[PDB]
Amino acid sequence: ATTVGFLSPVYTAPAFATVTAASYTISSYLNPVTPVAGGAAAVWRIVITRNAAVTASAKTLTCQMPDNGQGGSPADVTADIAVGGTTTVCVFSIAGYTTATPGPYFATVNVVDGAVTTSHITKNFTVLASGTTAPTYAVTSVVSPATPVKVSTPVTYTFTITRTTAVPAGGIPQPIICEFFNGEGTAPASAAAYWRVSTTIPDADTVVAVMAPGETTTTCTFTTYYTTVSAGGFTAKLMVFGE
Amino acid sequence: AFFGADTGTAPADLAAWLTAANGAGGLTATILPSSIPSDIISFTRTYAAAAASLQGKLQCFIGSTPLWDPYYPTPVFQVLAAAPTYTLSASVTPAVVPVDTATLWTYNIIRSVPVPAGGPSLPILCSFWDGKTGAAPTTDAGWAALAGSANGKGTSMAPGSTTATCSFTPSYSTTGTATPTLQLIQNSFALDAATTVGFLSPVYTAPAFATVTAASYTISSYLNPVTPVAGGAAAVWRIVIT
Amino acid sequence: AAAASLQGKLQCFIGSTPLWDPYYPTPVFQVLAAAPTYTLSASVTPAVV
Ligand SMILES: *[C@@H]1O[C@H](CO)[C@@H](O)[C@H](O)[C@H]1NC(C)=O
Ligand SMILES: [Ca+2]
Repeated sequence: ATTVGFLSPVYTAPAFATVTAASYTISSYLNPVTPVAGGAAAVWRIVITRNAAVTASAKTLTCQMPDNGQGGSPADVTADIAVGGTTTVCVFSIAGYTTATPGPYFATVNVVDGAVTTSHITKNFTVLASGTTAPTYAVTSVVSPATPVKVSTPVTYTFTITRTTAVPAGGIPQPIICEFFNGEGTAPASAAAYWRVSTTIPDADTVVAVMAPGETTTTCTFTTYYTTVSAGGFTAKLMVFGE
Repeated sequence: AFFGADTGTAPADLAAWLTAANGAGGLTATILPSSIPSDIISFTRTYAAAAASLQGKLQCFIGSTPLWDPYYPTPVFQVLAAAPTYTLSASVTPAVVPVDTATLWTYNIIRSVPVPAGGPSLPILCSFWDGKTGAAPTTDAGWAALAGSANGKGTSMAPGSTTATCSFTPSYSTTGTATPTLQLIQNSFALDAATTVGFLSPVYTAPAFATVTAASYTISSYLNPVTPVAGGAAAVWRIVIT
Repeated sequence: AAAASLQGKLQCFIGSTPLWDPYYPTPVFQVLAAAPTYTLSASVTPAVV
């Protein structure tokens, strides 16, 4: 109460500060790289990363998908970005794929936060005709040190993943994630429960790989140690999640 | 004569342009002997519409000879519903300077509406008064009279970009506080001083000021005979002050 | 007063028991003729953020 200001005029700098806008980085992919005409439903996943972080709120972004690349417009998607987070995801579920238009096909996705519209032009993709099978995947395993091993002995697993049909050459990558369960832990549940929570994505249990536009084969490599003795067991299990 | 997007339609016949120019809508220009340019021609057109850009056409006859084959299309221009708003901001990198020293006074300008994308740039003359010198101009005529003679300067809005940057270097002479002011006036080639009208009815003054500090001196002594004798030579102390 | 730096004396007691033997001298202070002013300059290294 009793303190007295040293300077009567409140100071203002001889210059200013320019607080610019925050840009946006949009990247999108379709989970089935080669969807069938009515064989299943395709769910486009559209990730968006902000320029900077948030301050005591959860940013609401809106995703417009006016064009399918073949004629159609489903409802928009509302997404939220955490208080400290910078990235968020929109999901667009459509199943009515037709091979009427010759192809190759592409889409455009608009993202708005403060009424500023930022468009993203999707890469090309292809759709099979009705009645044909969806190209599945196959996985084989090779262990480097080979059985029998001991406790705390280095053990390397290599999972070779192939697709029955090559990824379309028009250009779209497939982000796959190998999640490997050692056979030592608490025996996790079915694959729906295999998606555990990881701190850093290139860790000893989760690995992220990318299937290139023109390829059909890849591999994911783990190198782990073992802790307890077991005669006749320790079956290494694996799953792939496309994200 | 001329027709810019104002009333009716263009005279789709060349002789129609001829009879329009020969009447009241025409105007005469004189080119004197041994001279390249013509005198300034001025038309006035009222707009009751709004919205996007427009493109007019001129036609010009010398002894019924038509310059330019169909017409001369004028540059892209746009009519607006509301007057565009100019905002300003100011900076000094040498915030405190001594007397007789250069100081960098920078301004950034933001326009409400963008410069027409298909049209030309927007040239504007900025007139800057440091605040320590004379009483400065008060009217727009005086503001536009501040030409490039170390006091005014012409900058340009890029077509489609709503930003401007301008700079001046006032070197104050007297100590204390000097607050500058700045005025923006469209710097076209037909920029008149009698009928100039500024964009900023309140002449923007930088909220801060410039501080001028007294000039210090350095002083160094030396004397000619480093071992003087008593009564034989007079000591000469040469003192130098910078 | 005016001119050079000055000093004061502060002496305390508890039931006639004296704190500090002669006194406790105060820190050096100077009395001014007029209120001094402060000249301030400001800067930003990332002028655009
Ligand atoms: C996607 O499809 C269009 C239509 O034929 C094609 O012209 C274009 O080159 C493709 N996109 C690529 C691979 O750049
Ligand atoms: Ca994990």
